[PDB]
Amino acid sequence: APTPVILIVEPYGGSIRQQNPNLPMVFWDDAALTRGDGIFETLLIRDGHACNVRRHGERFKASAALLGLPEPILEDWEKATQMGIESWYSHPAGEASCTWTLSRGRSSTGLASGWLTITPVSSDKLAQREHGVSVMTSSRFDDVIFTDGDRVLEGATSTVVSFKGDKIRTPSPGTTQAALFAHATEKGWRCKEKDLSIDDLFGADSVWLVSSVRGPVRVTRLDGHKLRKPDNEKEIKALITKALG
Amino acid sequence: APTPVILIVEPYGGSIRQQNPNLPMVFWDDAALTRGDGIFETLLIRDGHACNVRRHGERFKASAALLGLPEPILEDWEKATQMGIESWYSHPAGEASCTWTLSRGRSSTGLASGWLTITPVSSDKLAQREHGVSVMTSSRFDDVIFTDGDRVLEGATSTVVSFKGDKIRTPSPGTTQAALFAHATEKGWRCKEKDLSIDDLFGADSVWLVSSVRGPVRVTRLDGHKLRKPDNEKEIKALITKALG
Repeated sequence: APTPVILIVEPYGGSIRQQNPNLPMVFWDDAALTRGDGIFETLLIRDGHACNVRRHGERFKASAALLGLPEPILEDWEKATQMGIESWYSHPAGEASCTWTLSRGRSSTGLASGWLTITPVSSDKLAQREHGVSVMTSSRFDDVIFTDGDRVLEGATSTVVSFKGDKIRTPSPGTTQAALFAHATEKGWRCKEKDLSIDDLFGADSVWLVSSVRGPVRVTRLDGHKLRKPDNEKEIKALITKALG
Repeated sequence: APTPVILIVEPYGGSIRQQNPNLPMVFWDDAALTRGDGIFETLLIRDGHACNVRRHGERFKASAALLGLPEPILEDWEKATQMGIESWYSHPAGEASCTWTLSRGRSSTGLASGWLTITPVSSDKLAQREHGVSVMTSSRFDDVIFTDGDRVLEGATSTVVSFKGDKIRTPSPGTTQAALFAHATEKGWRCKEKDLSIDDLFGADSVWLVSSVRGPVRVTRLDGHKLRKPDNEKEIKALITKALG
């Protein structure tokens, strides 16, 4: 069992400190504990770097602006992430999950609280990369695809992606879609958002759930029935993994 | 500025420990920090006791059952609260606010996290007890009364209570309404839930916002206009304060 790496990221250009995972870290009056404002952003770590860091950085800033939190200084968050990555791989280490957390902070100090955690990618996610997910359709083993009757919305914590020939389609609503469409378009794929239906999913060459850390997982079941197997499955798995890298 | 009193309440009949408010308390992998399940219940402290503790206890258990959290052992929570109260008044002291927090706990241990905090009733709440609240009507200085057109729903963090003669009325949907109706009925008041309208509020003798800690506050403004002043205002303030005591 690998040891998690935890770093405290002080706001307003403050210190970056290592946190012992076996000691407490958050105070009683932190907004994170008192139903106050907090945001998070989760990134994949592979081979000495944080993946798709610029898009994750932009989204973390947008989340902070929405809640009226102090604007995160991305240079500090990215520097702390890299220090955490170097500590993680200096031991002894495979892919990791990095979550950035920012809260409004302690009510007694008025300073935001920020930290990141680096942990191994779960065995559940690695197995699903190789074997797939059983999906459940629901109004607005082991995921949920939200629907509005026949219309497809999104995965529980992921983006639905369908493939048909050289066409890539996603439902009309993220960091996943932007990275996938930018890389897939460069490779000749024809990408577009569409008002997807359940029939479109049953008629597609393949249906996938895609997210930053779990990466691409094939949808083998949607309430039932075997969703076929494409001749280009290996190529698609490599395409999406590279796009999110 | 009084020192907060914090106690850790271990689940499954574990230890009750004092927490230093100036030292960290919560670990990185607690459900309270990782968007996991947590509940809270807030109680008023006055003259050596927790007010309306049985009803707060019942609600805390109902909240835990809803989220599938381990059933709180109320004897342990009430004993820890009393220890906290005794520490609070042994110094060095007026009314206090006590919040019970229960989370699913650390993912690495599988044991729920529980703690309580005792802090002074805020000066904002004490001033509003004496001077009132300016209310805003909104769809589903300084509060919000939710509405559905002309229908009255509830306060932002309180119960709307109207008075007209010997009649007490609340909107049809809590610990506040049950304590108020039980005590007011014993004193001859005629209590009922009703599909209240904005017109009912403008036509009432008085309109109040009532909650466990702030207690009864008069509604002097609802988007505008002076909401009169009853001859029995002193009596009503005493009635509701006693009901919630």
